[PDB]
Amino acid sequence: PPRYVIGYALAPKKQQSFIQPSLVAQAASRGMDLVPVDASQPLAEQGPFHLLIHKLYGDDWRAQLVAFAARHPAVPIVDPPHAIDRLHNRISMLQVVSELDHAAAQDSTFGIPSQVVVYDAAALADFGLLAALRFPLIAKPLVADGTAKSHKMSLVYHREGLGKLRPPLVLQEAVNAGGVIFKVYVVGGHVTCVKRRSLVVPPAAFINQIAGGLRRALGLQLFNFDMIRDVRAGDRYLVIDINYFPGYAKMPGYETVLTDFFWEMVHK
Amino acid sequence: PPRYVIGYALAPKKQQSFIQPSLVAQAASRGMDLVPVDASQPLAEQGPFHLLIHKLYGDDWRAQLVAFAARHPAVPIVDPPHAIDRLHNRISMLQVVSELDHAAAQDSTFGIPSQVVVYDAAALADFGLLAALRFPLIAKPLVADGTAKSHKMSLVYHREGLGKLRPPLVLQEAVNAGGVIFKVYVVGGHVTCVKRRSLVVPPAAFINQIAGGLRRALGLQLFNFDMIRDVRAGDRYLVIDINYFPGYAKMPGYETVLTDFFWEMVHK
Ligand SMILES: [Cl-]
Ligand SMILES: [Cl-]
Repeated sequence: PPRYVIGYALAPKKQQSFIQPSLVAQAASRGMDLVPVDASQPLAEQGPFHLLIHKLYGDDWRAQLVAFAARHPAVPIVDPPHAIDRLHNRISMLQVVSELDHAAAQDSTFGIPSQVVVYDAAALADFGLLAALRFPLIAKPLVADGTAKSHKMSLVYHREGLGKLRPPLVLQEAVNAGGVIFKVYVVGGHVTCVKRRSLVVPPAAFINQIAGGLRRALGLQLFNFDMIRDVRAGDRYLVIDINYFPGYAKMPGYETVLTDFFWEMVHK
Repeated sequence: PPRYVIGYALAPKKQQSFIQPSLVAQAASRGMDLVPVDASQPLAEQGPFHLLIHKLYGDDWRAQLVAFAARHPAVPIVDPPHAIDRLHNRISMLQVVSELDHAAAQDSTFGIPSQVVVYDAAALADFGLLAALRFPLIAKPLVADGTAKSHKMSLVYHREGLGKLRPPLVLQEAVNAGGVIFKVYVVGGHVTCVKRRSLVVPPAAFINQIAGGLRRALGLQLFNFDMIRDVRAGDRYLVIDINYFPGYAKMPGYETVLTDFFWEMVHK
């Protein structure tokens, strides 16, 4: 029976969290060898791979990945750098949601929250529209990715606290949220979901339809989304983040899901 | 003396406007052969090129361009598809402006207008913040590029007229504009500038500093930007669009500028 190299290109802190003995063992036992990509050596120079997974950001890496991709058409990349680029900018991140409008009328509806972009300290002070905003506000830096430390979301109650943030940033209103957040982890066509008190769980078929959509639209095997209930109508949900290749190490039995996923991908 | 192939991949309507006998002649006379890229044949199969210029959008084209790029490192692409991707989304388009914050304190300042993204008809109706907006509003579809017909900006006076637009769209306030727009055309390190009454010209050194910045930030040889005067302070300017590979055919003596630019690029 043949054997399958899974190359992996991840920042140290991600490797420490993601690549765990339990993942490495389970994969090995099923015939798949997780193998670190040398960061000090062209990806093209490096050994044959049956699958490449990565979560690195650079014009350098983009370049090597495209050389590889154009040299090795048959080898899956998880995920293709094009598709990852769309979620880097917080306001261009929800662009792709709107895309599967033709989802389900059922007894649940899903939408994207309207957002406000402030590029300079000047506008933070002078922009009239900021004064007609309801607090608290969810504030995210406009171009995240998950590199630079402060590229996670935060909560602004005082309008003072808003003028202490560093632009460029995106804002959305948190007032119809009920104060709850549901983090949904997606691996290919699998869905796993976790509750988290911010600052009455959605139907499983709805969460599955949306993940189904996001996956189609995003062209991404590895993401999560945050949604909230619109507490006005009782039965409506909003997609508020989409973070690529999230911390699966945090959901339990991820080893099994991800090995099951690696397996699917190397018989593709 | 050797001779220089300039491959060109453009939609018909763009070819008709851009590739004119006067451009083709002038280039030929200086030793450069503008050559159409066959849309029915891999770019890799097609003939040797010393420069590639294009303005096509597709996962197909992206693919061929990267094969080529990885096979032919030395050959300039104008422009690299990475850099073009950043201006496709109207709200991710101004992201890159903020980038050269360290420009000039001189006697002129430049900023980006704050923007509001509305993804669904639902929010167009219900979003509180829309009611605290001053009219008229400049309205652009969120993901343009310059393909689908209705991917140019428009003006909303009535709040009725706003609920007749098709989301997703971006909004900015037009009230501090004075009602004027200056279109600035950039070719590498050259700048050319044209006035246009929407609905007291800026210093040439300022316009040059900004173009300088945008070019650095964007990594693009071929763009224009729209700016306006902030009529509150008398001396301040805002960058409101950035459109890639614009209609140079509209500025006079473009043939000469673009042939001068092709020449620079094929001795790079
Ligand atoms: Cl992880
Ligand atoms: Cl043109």
